[PDB]
Amino acid sequence: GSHMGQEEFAVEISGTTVTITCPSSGDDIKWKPDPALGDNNKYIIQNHDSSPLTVSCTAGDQEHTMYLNAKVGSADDAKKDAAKKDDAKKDDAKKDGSVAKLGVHGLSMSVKEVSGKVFLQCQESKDLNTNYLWKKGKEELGNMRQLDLGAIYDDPRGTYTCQRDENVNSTLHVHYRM
Repeated sequence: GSHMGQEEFAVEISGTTVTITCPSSGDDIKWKPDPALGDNNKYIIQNHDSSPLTVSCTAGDQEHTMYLNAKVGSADDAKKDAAKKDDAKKDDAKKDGSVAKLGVHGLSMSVKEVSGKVFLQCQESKDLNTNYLWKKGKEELGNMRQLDLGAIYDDPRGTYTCQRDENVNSTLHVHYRM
């Protein structure tokens, strides 16, 4: 009943600004994808762009991830309707953030889009057999060249965890709709 948002991350869209909650804990959460729009135990999105992204959360000894693909403006709200804020697209040029080519500054994970499918990536520690670590809330591990646990039309329908361990901690949820 009283869950708010939608899931562990519980997202709340408000006009041209949407906020996200960090279920990792709530003491000292550290965002990555974009710290500019990352609050304590929360993620204040503003002037966002209609597109996807892999958001990772780190609260002390907890890790939570969730794919974020949507547009800001007209979606949901809490208690407001009439308001005139946020300039209609002012200064932006172009932004990406995480787009592979890692191996120098920490790590980053995201989902790929292939022939009517949707794959994913992960962080590897060694180089021999351990290729892309994926542990589903209901399924343990199963190394694979490319993370494929769902389809584009037939979504994964299940949240998985990706990390450089046999018992990954970063749980990346799944939820996309164009």
